Amino acid sequence: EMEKEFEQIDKSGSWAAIYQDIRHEASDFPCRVAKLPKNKNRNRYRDVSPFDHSRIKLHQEDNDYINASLIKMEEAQRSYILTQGPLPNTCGHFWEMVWEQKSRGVVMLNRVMEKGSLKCAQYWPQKEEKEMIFEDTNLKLTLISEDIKSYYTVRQLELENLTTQETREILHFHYTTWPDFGVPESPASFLNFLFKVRESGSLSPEHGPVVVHCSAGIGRSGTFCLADTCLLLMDKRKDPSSVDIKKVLLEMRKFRMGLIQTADQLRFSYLAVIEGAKFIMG
Ligand SMILES: CC(=O)N[C@@H](Cc1ccc(N(C(=O)C(=O)O)c2ccccc2C(=O)O)c2ccccc12)C(=O)NCCCCCOc1cc2ccccc2cc1C(=O)O
Repeated sequence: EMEKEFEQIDKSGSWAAIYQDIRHEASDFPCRVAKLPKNKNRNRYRDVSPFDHSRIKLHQEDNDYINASLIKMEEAQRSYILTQGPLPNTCGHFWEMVWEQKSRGVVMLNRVMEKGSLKCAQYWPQKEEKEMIFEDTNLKLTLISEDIKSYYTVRQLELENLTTQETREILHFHYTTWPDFGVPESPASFLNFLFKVRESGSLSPEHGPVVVHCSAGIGRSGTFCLADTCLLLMDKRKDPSSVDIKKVLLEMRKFRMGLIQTADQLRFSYLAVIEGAKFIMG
């Protein structure tokens, strides 16, 4: 089971210990392309890189690098592209990735500014009349509309390939209330956020994988993906309680390092899943 496991671990202050076990067991692969000197300014944090085997390649011939990994979950049949919050000089690359990968949705779990510093570039337009043009990748982005709510905001965007003049709609799911420190007391609003993302069909097979990111695209992003996959797995198995979340996290870490950066996020993950399963069946 996982239900009682949460009990044991929790009422034992075992979280910190487990997390470390995960860190210790996590896969270790080569990020050669990421550490090349010419890509130094394409990475936000020197200690957060994409494994070469699962990195996303840009379809340009100049430099196909971008700090982004493709988490491909075989059993749950779900794919996600986890990436770092774009840099002032990687916004064009970011949107080129969304286009080429035919993604339908972008999931953002942080604010442009947190703790007095920038955690992600303002990669999308804030006003309908002020559109953005990424000259280096020949892309145009326009804010069609947005729906601001209590703990999150959904925006409808129109991304256009200036080269072919082809337009495509993209949904921006911005969770705007993640706390300054630690994690949310309740996974409620986070769960509702995920469901809203599911409802849009952005996580579905007829589209390219969703693009998820916070600042490094491993911590909060990890909780998002992890919860989604674990929930989905519970929908597919005869015995839903057999879903071992550690096992799943470790499987995802084969595609990107660091997913879930603190014991808190690990606990929070357990919570959202557990509670999420309840809500679905009522
Ligand atoms: C130079 C510098 O400042 N680096 C920062 C970069 C950074 C990462 C995560 C954040 N975050 C996120 O959610 C996010 O944006 O993702 C948070 C982290 C902690 C708490 C809260 C948050 C939050 O935003 O809510 C950040 C938030 C703000 C600023 C910087 C954030 C950092 O902390 N590095 C530590 C190591 C992690 C990177 C690989 O780990 C590994 C690599 C391995 C490789 C191989 C094998 C085992 C390995 C094991 C590990 C491991 O330790 O698990």
